[PDB]
Amino acid sequence: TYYDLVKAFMAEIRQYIRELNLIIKVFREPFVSNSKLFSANDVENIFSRIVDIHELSVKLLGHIEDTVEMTDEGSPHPLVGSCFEDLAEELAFDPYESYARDILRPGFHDRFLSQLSKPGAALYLQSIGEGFKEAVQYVLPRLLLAPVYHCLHYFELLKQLEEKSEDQEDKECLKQAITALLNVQSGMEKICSKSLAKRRLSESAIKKMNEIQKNIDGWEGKDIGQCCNEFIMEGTLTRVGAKHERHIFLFDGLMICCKSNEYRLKEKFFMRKVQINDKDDTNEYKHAFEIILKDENSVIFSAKSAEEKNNWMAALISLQYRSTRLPSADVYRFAEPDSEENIIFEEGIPIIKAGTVIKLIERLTYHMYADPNFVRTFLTTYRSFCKPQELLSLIIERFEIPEPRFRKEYIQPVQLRVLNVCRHWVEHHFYDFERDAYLLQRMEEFIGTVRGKAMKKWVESITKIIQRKKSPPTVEWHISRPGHIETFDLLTLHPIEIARQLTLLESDLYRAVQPSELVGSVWTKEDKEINSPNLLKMIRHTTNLTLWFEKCIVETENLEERVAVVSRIIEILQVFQELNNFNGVLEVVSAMNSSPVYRLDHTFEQIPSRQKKILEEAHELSEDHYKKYLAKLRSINPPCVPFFGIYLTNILKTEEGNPEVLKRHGKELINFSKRRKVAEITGEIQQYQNQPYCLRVESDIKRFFENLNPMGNSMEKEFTDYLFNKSLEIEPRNPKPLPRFPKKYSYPLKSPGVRPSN
Repeated sequence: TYYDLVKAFMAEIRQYIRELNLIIKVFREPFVSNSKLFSANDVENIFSRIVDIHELSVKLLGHIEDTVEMTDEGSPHPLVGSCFEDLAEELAFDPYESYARDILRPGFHDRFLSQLSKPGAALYLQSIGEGFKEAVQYVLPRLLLAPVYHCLHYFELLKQLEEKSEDQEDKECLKQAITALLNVQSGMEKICSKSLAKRRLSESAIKKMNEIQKNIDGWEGKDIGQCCNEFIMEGTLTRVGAKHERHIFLFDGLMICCKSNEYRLKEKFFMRKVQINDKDDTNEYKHAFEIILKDENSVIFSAKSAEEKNNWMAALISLQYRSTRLPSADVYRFAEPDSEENIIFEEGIPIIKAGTVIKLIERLTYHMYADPNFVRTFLTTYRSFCKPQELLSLIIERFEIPEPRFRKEYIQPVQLRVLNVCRHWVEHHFYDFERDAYLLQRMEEFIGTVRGKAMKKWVESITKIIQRKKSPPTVEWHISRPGHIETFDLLTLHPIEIARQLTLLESDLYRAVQPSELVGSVWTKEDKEINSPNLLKMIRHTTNLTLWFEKCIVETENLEERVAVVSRIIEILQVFQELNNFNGVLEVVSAMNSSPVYRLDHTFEQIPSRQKKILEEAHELSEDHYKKYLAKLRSINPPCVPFFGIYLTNILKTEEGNPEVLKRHGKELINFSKRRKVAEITGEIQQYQNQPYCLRVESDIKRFFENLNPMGNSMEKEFTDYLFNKSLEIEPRNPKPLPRFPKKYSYPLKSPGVRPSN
């Protein structure tokens, strides 16, 4: 897919960038350092545009990285067409043609060697360190081809992306990049097709391991796979002293010397020892080198040509040496450095515990890294410590960065994060803008203030989201037919539909609670009916249902029917679990663990095993202080109805368990951290209020559960006592025999099941 190619490309350019670094910092720096031995041109004649190419590459990868991270679920794949088009339009790839021209010129290597053999050069290279002179002479010329391979692949990469793009605007950018690169491509094409160049490029261009050992007779020691990880070379060489030219397989861990008959093992050498170069000798051996093994006798090989010898030394020498800001004045910024008076972290990204709105927003738009999780949490819970209008102002103040240069690794990324926050805000929290027309205006004015010629094209995606913001399963039925309200009851309705409608009811109830009903533990004070009317309406429904389940069970005097009643309820619990309705889960669990229902041993006795496990699995969610429930909530994907109680206890305790004021030097400072902690819980609550249920509403069934009133006109205690005395009546204590009661229901008690029709 387009995305696979991009992932593959990112890994490739990262390895490549590392190779460019090696070339620049390790091989080139020593020539640059010895001004007396090498002039600017000498360096130029060997390394060409290597530095520009490195800069272009880091720039390319950087843009592609931001693009990917800023790619929301709204796109079929990150759109990198523009990353390439912006660069191609500025003729940024021209350095590659010049580079290829310098490196693939016919006389390159000869001139390269003369530079290594002129007075004092060889000695200077040796003084750099062990292996440098050998690496420079036999390995560097190969590495110097990397930019050519890399750029040639670009031409093919762009074509494939163009063909696979799932976005018309992205496709267009790619077509344009391809076009803008035609000159560079035909230019490099002419350079690379010439015979010598073509040979050079071809030169440096575990099923195999087992396939190779299987074709070698008289094997010794362990398998190739038991000491090698890759296959490097396969050629022919002559061992000075041996009778027949040996065929050789070179692995990172083994140089295997065979005799062709297909082959017979002759020498099995372990790669972990020195390799020395040898000058030609009248001894008929030319293009030779010496291999030195541990406590073993040296062996000398000879290749067919100097080109062959070069390929072997390149690989062999590489194997031997394989191991080898200033922001503004603070009086114009967020420049204040981190301290204990700024941010505190929780004891790869650092988790924040507390901090100033300034430092908080700084980390929300941090230059070092992107924090998509911190951005998701902040935009869900910030309204408790910052007002929407103040947030936009702080964001704008964060964007408009004043210069004191290196501000491409600070100004470019910070402005990026700021805009990704704006996108997330408008995308997942548009209610802030529907509620304040001026807030939207300031946002549209700010978006239209973006300067970057390239940034505008990227920011158009944000504008599109703004303009935008301006089939569910069949209703299941059982014994009761649609419209027959009178007949509605726990066993008459379909168990699946009961759980479905209770979930819709319970979801709406949950989504209606405002943070102004929670903040300040307001639902616990004397004016709770006034300040938290939605919260109480939700809790009262939960209570109402827990009680209705108990009443249904306990008032079903006949044991057979009661077992049937307890069974549907467990079934309803199962669908609640499927629908991720935790309020509804704890609703049933609570009824099951109530005093009147808990002790009905005769009832639970006849309840199937699978159902007992579903219930037990449910009860375990509460254990250890909801440890499992808290875990499961995190692990699921909405919609869902969380259990509200835990949030209530956490807000109340956070407010009552932490001071309202911190004292310092006799002065009274307001503990804001405490208020921030409340806002995070509030924020979490609001996040779960977004996603709606893909379920069809059944108005009549909904009205049935909305009008349930188990308690009637009785007070709590009078009713609770009635349930318990009913439990004792239907299942008296031990020594008292279990009486029989007449049937209550005149319809079949067989459940239609929990699996939907089709």
